[PDB]
Amino acid sequence: KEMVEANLRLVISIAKKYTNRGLQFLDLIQEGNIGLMKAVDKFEYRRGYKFSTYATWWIR
DNA sequence: GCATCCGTGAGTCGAGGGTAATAAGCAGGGATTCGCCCGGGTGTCAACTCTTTTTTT
Repeated sequence: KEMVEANLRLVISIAKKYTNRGLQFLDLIQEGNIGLMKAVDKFEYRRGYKFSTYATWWIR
């Protein structure tokens, strides 16, 4: 929960690009939060040492 | 006891006729759906036997 709350503002930058496509802003933010919470479960010390590099794919 | 801020209203019949924009990718496994075909129940016909109303004797 702490890790998903620390990177909560990262999804707002990705959700801003997708707009006026049939979904409101809050719904897109909630979907991005779902994706981020689903991506935080699997994160090891792989080639990508930044959590954002692995979370952006799941959020998108 | 007053001053400031948030809802309702606006006639009625007629014409005029349709609209419009963003845009990842691929691997696994199931549920769905379209072609062919055997088939058994529904139709469409050759073709064998009682009854009888006269029409003939």
